[PDB]
Amino acid sequence: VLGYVSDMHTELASISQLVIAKIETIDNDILNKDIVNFIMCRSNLDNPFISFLDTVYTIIDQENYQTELINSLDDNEIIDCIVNKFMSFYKDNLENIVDAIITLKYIMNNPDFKTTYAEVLGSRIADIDIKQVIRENILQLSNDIRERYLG
Repeated sequence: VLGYVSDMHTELASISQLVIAKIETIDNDILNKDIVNFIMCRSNLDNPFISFLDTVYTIIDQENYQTELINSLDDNEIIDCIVNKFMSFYKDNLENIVDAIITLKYIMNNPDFKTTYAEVLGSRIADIDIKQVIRENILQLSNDIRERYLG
Protein backbone atom coordinates (compact mmCIF):
# COMPACT_ATOMS: atom_id res chain seq x y z
CA VAL A 1 0.00 0.00 0.00
CA LEU A 2 2.47 2.51 1.27
CA GLY A 3 6.01 1.51 2.34
CA TYR A 4 6.87 -2.15 1.33
CA VAL A 5 9.76 -2.36 -1.18
CA SER A 6 9.46 -6.13 -1.79
CA ASP A 7 7.52 -9.17 -0.53
CA MET A 8 6.62 -10.02 3.09
CA HIS A 9 9.38 -12.65 3.49
CA THR A 10 11.91 -9.93 2.87
CA GLU A 11 9.96 -7.48 5.01
CA LEU A 12 9.78 -9.78 8.03
CA ALA A 13 13.37 -10.79 7.82
CA SER A 14 14.51 -7.21 7.49
CA ILE A 15 12.30 -5.66 10.22
CA SER A 16 13.14 -8.46 12.72
CA GLN A 17 16.84 -7.75 12.07
CA LEU A 18 16.18 -4.01 12.72
CA VAL A 19 14.46 -4.84 16.01
CA ILE A 20 17.45 -6.82 17.25
CA ALA A 21 19.85 -4.00 16.05
CA LYS A 22 17.85 -1.23 17.79
CA ILE A 23 15.97 -2.71 20.84
CA GLU A 24 18.80 -1.50 23.26
CA THR A 25 18.37 2.10 22.09
CA ILE A 26 14.73 2.17 23.14
CA ASP A 27 13.94 3.04 26.76
CA ASN A 28 11.45 0.58 28.31
CA ASP A 29 8.96 3.27 29.26
CA ILE A 30 9.02 4.57 25.67
CA LEU A 31 8.62 1.03 24.29
CA ASN A 32 5.55 0.48 26.45
CA LYS A 33 3.93 3.84 25.48
CA ASP A 34 4.56 2.86 21.81
CA ILE A 35 2.86 -0.51 22.40
CA VAL A 36 -0.17 1.25 23.95
CA ASN A 37 -0.31 3.65 21.01
CA PHE A 38 -0.18 0.76 18.49
CA ILE A 39 -3.11 -0.92 20.35
CA MET A 40 -5.05 2.41 20.13
CA CYS A 41 -4.29 2.89 16.39
CA ARG A 42 -1.74 5.62 16.79
CA SER A 43 1.40 3.67 15.66
CA ASN A 44 4.87 5.12 15.70
CA LEU A 45 6.40 3.17 12.77
CA ASP A 46 9.79 4.65 13.60
CA ASN A 47 9.95 2.15 16.49
CA PRO A 48 11.05 -1.07 14.75
CA PHE A 49 9.13 -3.27 17.12
CA ILE A 50 5.92 -1.34 16.25
CA SER A 51 6.78 -1.68 12.52
CA PHE A 52 7.14 -5.47 13.17
CA LEU A 53 3.75 -5.55 14.88
CA ASP A 54 2.14 -3.56 12.05
CA THR A 55 3.67 -5.89 9.44
CA VAL A 56 2.43 -8.94 11.32
CA TYR A 57 -1.04 -7.44 11.77
CA THR A 58 -1.15 -6.76 7.99
CA ILE A 59 0.07 -10.28 7.11
CA ILE A 60 -2.56 -11.94 9.29
CA ASP A 61 -5.15 -9.80 7.58
CA GLN A 62 -8.11 -10.73 9.79
CA GLU A 63 -9.32 -7.32 10.86
CA ASN A 64 -12.88 -7.61 9.37
CA TYR A 65 -13.48 -11.17 10.65
CA GLN A 66 -12.20 -10.43 14.16
CA THR A 67 -14.33 -7.28 14.30
CA GLU A 68 -17.47 -9.30 13.56
CA LEU A 69 -16.37 -11.91 16.09
CA ILE A 70 -15.64 -9.32 18.81
CA ASN A 71 -19.04 -7.69 18.11
CA SER A 72 -20.72 -10.98 19.01
CA LEU A 73 -19.04 -11.02 22.47
CA ASP A 74 -20.51 -9.77 25.73
CA ASP A 75 -18.66 -7.87 28.44
CA ASN A 76 -17.94 -11.00 30.42
CA GLU A 77 -16.30 -12.70 27.46
CA ILE A 78 -14.23 -9.57 26.74
CA ILE A 79 -13.02 -9.42 30.36
CA ASP A 80 -12.05 -13.04 30.12
CA CYS A 81 -10.16 -12.35 26.87
CA ILE A 82 -8.32 -9.31 28.33
CA VAL A 83 -7.27 -11.07 31.47
CA ASN A 84 -6.24 -14.23 29.57
CA LYS A 85 -4.13 -12.40 26.96
CA PHE A 86 -2.57 -9.95 29.50
CA MET A 87 -0.84 -12.63 31.38
CA SER A 88 1.42 -13.29 28.28
CA PHE A 89 3.20 -10.02 29.12
CA TYR A 90 4.46 -11.59 32.33
CA LYS A 91 5.71 -14.82 30.66
CA ASP A 92 8.54 -15.78 28.31
CA ASN A 93 6.74 -16.60 25.07
CA LEU A 94 6.99 -13.87 22.44
CA GLU A 95 4.47 -15.39 20.04
CA ASN A 96 1.90 -15.10 22.85
CA ILE A 97 2.90 -11.56 23.58
CA VAL A 98 2.50 -10.58 19.94
CA ASP A 99 -0.89 -12.36 19.86
CA ALA A 100 -1.92 -10.49 23.00
CA ILE A 101 -1.01 -7.11 21.57
CA ILE A 102 -2.81 -7.77 18.27
CA THR A 103 -5.87 -9.14 20.09
CA LEU A 104 -6.00 -6.02 22.27
CA LYS A 105 -5.83 -3.89 19.07
CA TYR A 106 -8.83 -5.79 17.67
CA ILE A 107 -10.74 -5.22 20.91
CA MET A 108 -9.87 -1.49 20.88
CA ASN A 109 -11.19 -1.35 17.24
CA ASN A 110 -14.69 -1.74 18.91
CA PRO A 111 -15.75 1.73 20.13
CA ASP A 112 -17.84 0.39 23.08
CA PHE A 113 -14.93 -1.76 24.35
CA LYS A 114 -12.40 1.03 23.79
CA THR A 115 -14.46 3.37 25.88
CA THR A 116 -14.77 0.82 28.71
CA TYR A 117 -11.25 -0.71 28.76
CA ALA A 118 -8.69 1.67 27.16
CA GLU A 119 -7.61 3.38 30.39
CA VAL A 120 -6.96 0.17 32.28
CA LEU A 121 -5.01 -1.33 29.35
CA GLY A 122 -2.84 1.80 29.17
CA SER A 123 -2.20 1.77 32.87
CA ARG A 124 -1.27 -1.93 33.06
CA ILE A 125 0.90 -2.02 29.92
CA ALA A 126 3.04 0.70 31.54
CA ASP A 127 4.24 -1.86 34.09
CA ILE A 128 5.47 -4.60 31.66
CA ASP A 129 9.06 -5.45 30.86
CA ILE A 130 9.41 -7.48 27.69
CA LYS A 131 12.70 -6.35 26.14
CA GLN A 132 14.48 -9.70 26.99
CA VAL A 133 11.68 -11.77 25.60
CA ILE A 134 11.83 -9.70 22.34
CA ARG A 135 15.68 -10.09 22.15
CA GLU A 136 15.68 -13.76 22.77
CA ASN A 137 12.86 -14.70 20.40
CA ILE A 138 12.16 -12.19 17.57
CA LEU A 139 14.26 -13.79 14.82
CA GLN A 140 12.66 -17.19 15.42
CA LEU A 141 9.17 -15.70 15.64
CA SER A 142 9.73 -13.97 12.29
CA ASN A 143 10.51 -17.41 10.76
CA ASP A 144 7.48 -19.06 12.42
CA ILE A 145 5.18 -16.31 11.12
CA ARG A 146 6.59 -16.62 7.60
CA GLU A 147 6.04 -20.40 7.67
CA ARG A 148 2.48 -20.11 9.01
CA TYR A 149 1.08 -17.20 7.00
CA LEU A 150 3.14 -16.88 3.85
CA GLY A 151 3.99 -18.98 0.73
